[PDB]
Amino acid sequence: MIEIKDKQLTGLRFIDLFAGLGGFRLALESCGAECVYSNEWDKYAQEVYEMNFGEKPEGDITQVNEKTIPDHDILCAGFPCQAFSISGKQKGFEDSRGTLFFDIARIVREKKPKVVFMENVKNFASHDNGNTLEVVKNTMNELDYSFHAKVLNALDYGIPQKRERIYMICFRNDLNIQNFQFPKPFELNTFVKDLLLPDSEVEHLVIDRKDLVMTNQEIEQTTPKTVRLGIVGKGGQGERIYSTRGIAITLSAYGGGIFAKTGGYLVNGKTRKLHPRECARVMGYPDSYKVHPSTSQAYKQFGNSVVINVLQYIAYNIGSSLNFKPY
DNA sequence: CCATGCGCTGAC
DNA sequence: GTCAGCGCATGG
Ligand SMILES: Nc1ncnc2c1ncn2[C@@H]1O[C@H](CSCC[C@H](N)C(=O)O)[C@@H](O)[C@H]1O
Repeated sequence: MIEIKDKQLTGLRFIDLFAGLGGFRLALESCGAECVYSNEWDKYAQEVYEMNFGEKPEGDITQVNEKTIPDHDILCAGFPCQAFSISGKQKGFEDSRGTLFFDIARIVREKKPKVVFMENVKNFASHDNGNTLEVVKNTMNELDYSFHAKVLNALDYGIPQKRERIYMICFRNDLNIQNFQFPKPFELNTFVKDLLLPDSEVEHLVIDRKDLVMTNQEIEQTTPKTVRLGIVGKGGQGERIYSTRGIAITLSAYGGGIFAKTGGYLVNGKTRKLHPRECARVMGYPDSYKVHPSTSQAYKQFGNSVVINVLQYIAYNIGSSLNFKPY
């Protein structure tokens, strides 16, 4: 993450829904805001959140009375993507997991915060020929909010990971905000090779497979693109090997293969997967965030999370526009 | 719970 | 053609 000097959101309040690791919370506090409610139902994620933050989130959002929820200015939410991802079966609103959106709509109708901040995957902008996206725009409008949505790639905001996601910012109409803008892109100056741990700490992750088929040569100079070097097996998800002189592929939560969830990389002569701490870094997490003791649960957790740095750039802009009140 | 082999979709 | 994906489905 990046350090913010102008704490533009001092004094405002927010809630962390579908918390996971608390990425939306690290980002929003670096700007001065206060968290007054969190919700997340997974046992293991509740263990890490409490360990880093010291409070335990409520559970199941579907059986919580929206009238118990504390007053708040900003509502934050990265909802489940499985029923929208380009990796699954694409069932959408018909899926038991693809309806969580209407629970946010319930909370919003009763509490009416100043701002609504949501995140989801790339395919969500196109799914169902764009109808799925239009159901969200039209609902937020009916509730009396404006609607801003864009796809941003992390490699354009300083982190070397090819992660494309859709971000949705919404403002209540009596505030008359007319100058919100998405942050502007810049050049990448950090590559995968600059974030790895010493060879003595990742030796147990080294993999010597005999069906290794190198299909490209190691590159000489750094490039802000994923450069594939080889394959194992048939070369499906989890069997592709990449160069450390470029950028990392998207981490996932339920992925498989011999190099499950992180991808394989050619490091100092041998192919291996990424360590949890290295996963933290490619997502923008500080070295002081304490990871879960179960390696398995940690990989899953970083797979479902958001890149802190990108959230930090967006939150400053939300603040700049809210603080512009001339005579 | 944990690991690993898929086999299809989308955006060029 | 070419390549990448906050995943699915079965085994102990
Ligand atoms: N019904 C529900 N009630 C509470 N939490 C739920 C839920 N349904 C799904 N979740 C949680 O929804 C989360 C979505 S991904 C959240 C990641 C978060 N943005 C980050 O910074 O970590 C998952 O962790 C899942 O465990």
